[PDB]
Amino acid sequence: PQITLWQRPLVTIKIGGQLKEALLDTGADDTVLEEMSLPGRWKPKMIGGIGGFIKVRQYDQILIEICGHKAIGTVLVGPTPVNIIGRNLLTQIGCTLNF
Amino acid sequence: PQITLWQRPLVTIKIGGQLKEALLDTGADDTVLEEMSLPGRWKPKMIGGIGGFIKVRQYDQILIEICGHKAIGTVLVGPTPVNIIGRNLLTQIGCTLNF
Ligand SMILES: O=C(N[C@H]1c2ccccc2C[C@H]1O)[C@H](OCc1ccc(F)cc1F)[C@H](O)[C@@H](O)[C@@H](OCc1ccc(F)cc1F)C(=O)N[C@H]1c2ccccc2C[C@H]1O
Repeated sequence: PQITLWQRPLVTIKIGGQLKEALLDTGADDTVLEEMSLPGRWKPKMIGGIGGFIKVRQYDQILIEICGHKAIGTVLVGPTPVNIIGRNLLTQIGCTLNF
Repeated sequence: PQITLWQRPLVTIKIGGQLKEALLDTGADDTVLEEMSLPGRWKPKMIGGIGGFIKVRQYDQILIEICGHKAIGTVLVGPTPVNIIGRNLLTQIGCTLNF
């Protein structure tokens, strides 16, 4: 599909059997979701953006479905104000910016 | 042009007769640039990012060229980690997300 930017580009994603709303964020290097339980071991990581850094848990090889498109990649979990789908997964679904 | 996301979507912008590099960020509602001097009066604004909020200066009706496309809109100036072109200006240049 083609998504305009008049409003925030929010989409439904499926992860860990749960349906969640997330933002397609080209300004985010990685994907970070609000606190939730994921399987496997994780590594602590610090990510920074506007306002500073937050500590998140890094999970690798996580399967996520974005608008029906399956993608695998690293998913960070932490106190993010909104679920963010970053470039690491946007590339997997073939998302591009066009103008 | 069509921009993939394997790397950060950085583009050259021209503002105040100077060239700067900025990130095309669909996750940013507004456009915020690193500390610089702009003409006119400014109004205060608080923007919240992944790590919290920062205070910025809001300038209106500012001319800014993005990848050769001329836009005139609101530009925020403050302690942002990188120059960000947000949805307010992305819409002016007709930028869309596609996949
Ligand atoms: O922190 C970032 N990347 C980092 C990141 C993110 C996830 C995982 C990893 C990493 C590392 C970086 O790429 C990005 O910022 C640019 C940025 C880029 C590279 C870098 F180096 C530092 C840096 F700041 C960030 O994901 C933005 O795309 C966006 O996040 C989603 C979001 C939306 C609504 C909201 F209410 C709160 C939110 F957070 C955001 O902060 N939006 C806010 C904004 C920005 C400018 C002007 C106004 C407003 C209001 C609101 O939309």
